[PDB]
Amino acid sequence: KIEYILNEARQQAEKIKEEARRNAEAKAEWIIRRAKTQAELEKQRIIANARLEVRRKRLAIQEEIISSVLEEVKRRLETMSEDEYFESVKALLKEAIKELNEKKVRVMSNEKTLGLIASRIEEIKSELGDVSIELGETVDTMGGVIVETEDGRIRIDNTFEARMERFEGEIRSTIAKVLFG
Repeated sequence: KIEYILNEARQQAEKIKEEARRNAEAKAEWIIRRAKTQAELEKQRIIANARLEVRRKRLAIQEEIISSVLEEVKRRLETMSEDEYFESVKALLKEAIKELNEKKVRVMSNEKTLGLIASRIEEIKSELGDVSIELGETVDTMGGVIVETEDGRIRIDNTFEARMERFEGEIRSTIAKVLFG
C-alpha cells in the first residue's frame, strides 16, 4: 500500500544510516592515527624539557663547587695564619706598591692590621726600593692592606675585595670552560 512506500523508504534509511555509520568511524580512525604522530611531536618536547633540566642540575652542582671552595680559602683566610699574616701584609704591600709605582702610599686595614704596619717599616721599605708611607683607616674591612696613593688612584688588597672576590671570578672562568665546556 502507501505503507509499502514507507517500509521501503525507511529501509533505504537503514542502508543510509549504514554508510554514514561506516564512514563516521573511518573518520575517528584517521584522527586516532594522526594524534599518534601528534603525540610523537610531544615526546621530542619531553626530551627538550629533559635537556633544560640537565642545565638546572649542572649549574646548581657547579655553584656548589665554588661556594664550598670560597668558604675553604675563607677558612684559610680565617685565623689559621698568625704571625704569617704580618709577613703576608709585608708581602701584600711589596706586591701593591710595585704595580702602583709611587713613593707615596697609605695602607688602610683593620685598626691593628693598619697599625701593625708601623712596625718593620725598614724591613718593609727594605723589600724592593725605598718609599714613604703615612696613616690609614681602622673601621675598614679585615685581613689585608688597602693601598692608597697620595695621588688620585688606589689599589685594593683589602680583605676579599680584590683578593677572594677576584678569585671568585678567577675560578669561574676555569670551572666553566670545564663544566659547561
